[PDB]
Amino acid sequence: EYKTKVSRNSNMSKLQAGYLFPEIARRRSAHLLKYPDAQVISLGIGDTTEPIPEVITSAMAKKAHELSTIEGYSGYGAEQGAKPLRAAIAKTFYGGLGIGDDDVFVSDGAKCDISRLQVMFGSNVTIAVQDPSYPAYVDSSVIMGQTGQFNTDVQKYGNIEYMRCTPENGFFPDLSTVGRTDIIFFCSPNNPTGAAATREQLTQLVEFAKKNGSIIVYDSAYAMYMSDDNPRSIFEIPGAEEVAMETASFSKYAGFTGVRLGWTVIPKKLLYSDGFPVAKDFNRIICTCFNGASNISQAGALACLTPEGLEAMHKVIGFYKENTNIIIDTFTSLGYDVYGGKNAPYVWVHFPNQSSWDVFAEILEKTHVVTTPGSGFGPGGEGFVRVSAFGHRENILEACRRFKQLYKHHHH
Amino acid sequence: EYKTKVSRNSNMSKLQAGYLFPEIARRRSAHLLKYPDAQVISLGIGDTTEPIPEVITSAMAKKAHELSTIEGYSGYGAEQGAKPLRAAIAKTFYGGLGIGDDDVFVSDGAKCDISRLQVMFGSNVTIAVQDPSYPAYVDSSVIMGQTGQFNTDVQKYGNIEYMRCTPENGFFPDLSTVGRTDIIFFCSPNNPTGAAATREQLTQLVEFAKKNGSIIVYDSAYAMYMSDDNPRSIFEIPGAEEVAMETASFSKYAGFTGVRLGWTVIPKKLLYSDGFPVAKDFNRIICTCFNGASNISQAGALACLTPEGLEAMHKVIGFYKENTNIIIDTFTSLGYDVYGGKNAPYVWVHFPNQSSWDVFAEILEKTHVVTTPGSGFGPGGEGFVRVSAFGHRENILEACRRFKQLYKH
Repeated sequence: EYKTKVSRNSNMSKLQAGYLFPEIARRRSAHLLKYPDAQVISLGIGDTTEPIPEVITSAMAKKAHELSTIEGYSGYGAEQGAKPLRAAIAKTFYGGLGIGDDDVFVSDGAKCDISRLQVMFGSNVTIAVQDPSYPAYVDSSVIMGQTGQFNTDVQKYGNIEYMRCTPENGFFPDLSTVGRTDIIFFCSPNNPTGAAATREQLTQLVEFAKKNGSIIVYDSAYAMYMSDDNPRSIFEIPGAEEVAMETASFSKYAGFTGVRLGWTVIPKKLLYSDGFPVAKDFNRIICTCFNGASNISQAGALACLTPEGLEAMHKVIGFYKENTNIIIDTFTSLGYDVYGGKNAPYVWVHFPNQSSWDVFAEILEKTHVVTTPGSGFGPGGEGFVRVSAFGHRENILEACRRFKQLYKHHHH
Repeated sequence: EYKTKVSRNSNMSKLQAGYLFPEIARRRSAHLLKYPDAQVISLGIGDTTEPIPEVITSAMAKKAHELSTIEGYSGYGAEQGAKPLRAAIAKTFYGGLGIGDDDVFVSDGAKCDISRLQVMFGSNVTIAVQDPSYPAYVDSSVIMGQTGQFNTDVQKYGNIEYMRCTPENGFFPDLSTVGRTDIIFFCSPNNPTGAAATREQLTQLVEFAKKNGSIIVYDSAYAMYMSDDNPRSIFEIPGAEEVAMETASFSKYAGFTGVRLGWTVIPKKLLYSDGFPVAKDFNRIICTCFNGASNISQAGALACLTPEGLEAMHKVIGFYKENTNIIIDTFTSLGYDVYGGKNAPYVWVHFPNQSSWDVFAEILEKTHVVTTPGSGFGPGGEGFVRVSAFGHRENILEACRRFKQLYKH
């Protein structure tokens, strides 16, 4: 067969076999061949299941129709995002935090902006991540050339600082043990652990980054599930404006898909070592990778940031939080150590003395419930399984009675 | 003031000041400060002006409504695009060309598709581009670290193969003069010249890529404007399946902004030097950045690929082609060499012995019309201006009468 003489990107080659998302899809389909009649319940991926509130879809449909009229029509979009959306985001979520409308960069998605940020930072930065955390940070880092090879003895890529977050340290790293890196990806409430950093912890984090001359990329995607009295934004910490940016996903904030839209806030005081403002480079990257967020999505996002939209968001969030309580009580009554769930829509269940892939396989085999193995979120996730609260109420209740059948004889 | 210790990405430092889009933006804003009441007509950046046809927006609104119902509610897209959309694209645009549904990767957009491909290829490939061409190819290469610094004597980044396309060669390069690269970005119809490569020309391009062991990235964004009888897809050339992929933006194909949707076709027989299939790395990539193109955009796109949707598209395209002819006739009647306009919704006008930024500036100052300076499309663009045909008919007519009045005597 013919082959080009183009070398495969050696950073693609670095990636380990059996990435979380394609692996779960494999096992789930293998499972359905095995049990063609199984009623499978998915509590894997943070994948939301309830209809978009009508207030938002009406706004989107209205914008849709308007795009077929003259005066109601508009061509492309402002590349940083429509000014009214950037304004509404700055005021609704960052009012009093010293954030201007022009510090907010709107994108078509949040996972999209991890990527754009990684292209911007480039191949020669080093990164720290929570261990465990969402696998996209690590993966984007490998792909950009920021890492060494995977080491299968420690299950880590070389040159990434994995900051261990455990029950014994209250799921916040011991910073006195963390090596300096250029970038610190920090997600609060964290996926998968559900842990939300306290004000005192985020103060330590900002002080650490200041001393090390690092940039924190703070992912507040799940901040709307906060129940404990903890900061929702890194910019609530004085000094964060010299060392941090913040990224969030509308879909995760609103508790529903359909508004395909994220943002990144980069403050004026965040500077590279030569004094150049980081925001100017991000803006420059948006002028090559982008044209604008979709105007129908923008119309929905704008509808969200109103009394009626905030009320619909709160209600949806409240529904998933009651789903989480059902799951917590199920595992707690079964005798397990259950973490998270308070400030996020998933629970992080400790299964000590089994590999998380084995637990995942056993739960799927025996109950037809899909969960997510902890080791999918890095080596610090080994020992745990994440269970998502995203599903119809009936499905959550049915999954929990199946857990109860499965695990009844495990504990006393 | 405090600064972090993080070194700026030297690939960002490489980029020249005054990138096309930011620059026009600065100049347009400054013009409105100077003249708040100016009736500005924009014939700059390819951005469409007419209402999206009702057949498409109705489908989008219907999908929006359904997402509020239990029975209609879906959310996360298939990461490579929903199968029904992939199948409709493959059949509608690639039927008979040996392209399967699984060869089509649907994304939210085409400008970022260039970006995603370039992350996939990585920092160690070399590229060739048409000169002039749409500046995102070069820009994406610089950003990914594929290049040297910008050289001001030649107005080029180091290590990019700029393939000279001129009136004198019909805007197709002399491939015997083109150095070998890993990647060849090739746009037909070309933005900004409007030139559509012939079957014989694309045959030469495939043979060249085959002997060089290169990958062609063929950008067919404007192929629905083709009037001459030229291939619309690189895959019409036998053997392209071994050396080429194709990329396109739904907005450019359909002739209307609103369906924020693109695709890339990567055939099974396109392999890296170690035998690994390029499509597999693309797939792995879109499963780290992306999640899917919106359910609503996919519904609009699905609606375009029907008899009624194709009819609406054809109508909108025909409108813009008439806009183009008005512009061509205007500049021709004024005695300028005018290129393009036949196979694409813009015209490429030669302004000899003058800088394209100065011509742009003069036209904007005197007529309040925004054009695009040719030098924004690389050094081969110097001495030309592109004028877009996207606008209401009355705006095109008004712009042309300003041009005629300015340039008559």
